[PDB]
Amino acid sequence: TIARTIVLQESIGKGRFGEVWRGKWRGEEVAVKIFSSREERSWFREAEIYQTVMLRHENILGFIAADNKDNGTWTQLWLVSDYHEHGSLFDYLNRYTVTVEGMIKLALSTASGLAHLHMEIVGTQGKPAIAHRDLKSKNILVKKNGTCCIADLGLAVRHDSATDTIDIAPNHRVGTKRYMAPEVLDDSINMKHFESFKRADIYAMGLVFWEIARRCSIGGIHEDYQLPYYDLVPSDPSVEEMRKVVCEQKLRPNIPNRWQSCEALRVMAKIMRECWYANGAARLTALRIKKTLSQLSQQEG
Ligand SMILES: Cc1cccc(-c2nn3c(c2-c2ccc(F)cc2)CCC3)n1
Repeated sequence: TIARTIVLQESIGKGRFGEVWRGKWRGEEVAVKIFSSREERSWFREAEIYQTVMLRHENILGFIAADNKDNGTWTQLWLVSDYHEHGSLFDYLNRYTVTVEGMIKLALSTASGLAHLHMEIVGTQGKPAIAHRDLKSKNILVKKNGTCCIADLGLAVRHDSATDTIDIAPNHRVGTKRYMAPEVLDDSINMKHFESFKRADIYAMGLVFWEIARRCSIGGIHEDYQLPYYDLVPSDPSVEEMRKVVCEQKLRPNIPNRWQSCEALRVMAKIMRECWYANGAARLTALRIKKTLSQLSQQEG
């Protein structure tokens, strides 16, 4: 009933694990991720994540439905969600410079979304803790109200606190190399301990916060948009190239010293550093980050 009544209007998507389209359903705009029939396991798994869990949160992409929109010629697997005109945080930071307020809004909402993911809720109608495993600016969408919501949950892992096991994901491809955490790059991560996954998400979130801050325009001064490590790796960096920069040279994105001439940028800078430790146990928790960002939020207004 759902997919059959949706009319596709334009391609507003990427191309790595399926394709996105802007659509029209009963007069409203909606986003649709179409997977081919062969790409069926990534489709189910992503649908499984958005569904099997109590993942309703304003900072997580509003999932609408999964529909085996079957064609007698070639089926076609649809994933439907809320549509966001602004597009990715990545697109956003490339087009606009942000205010101190706009920056806190972006960073805080991203942190709450991950915090909501990472947060377990044991019991009757609970919610298992979940790790993203592919957080980056292109997987975060900015809403019309200046806030963000996390997207692309196709590679997430869910934690079964009961048996302490991890509900692995069915697919043939890990995450984005550029954002891979230190442990992941040198392949020293204990992929059997859930906490490790959450720790990897924080590091990546730290890189995203850098991307936002860099675009915070104050007194007309700001840097142009850049992806983390733009000054150290080529485009589409290989694992080997990222490991040498991050693990052997122990390098992280550069932090302008000017970011201390502002209370907010000072806090952000502090958070970034604390997400970039090579020792995952030392990194901040998403919840913690939300709290300090929340406090800094109340002070600014
Ligand atoms: C679950 C689901 C359903 C439909 C699309 C998507 C979806 N997955 N991804 C993006 C969107 C997206 C969402 C809204 C929009 F306006 C444009 C793109 C961007 C990067 C990965 N995810």
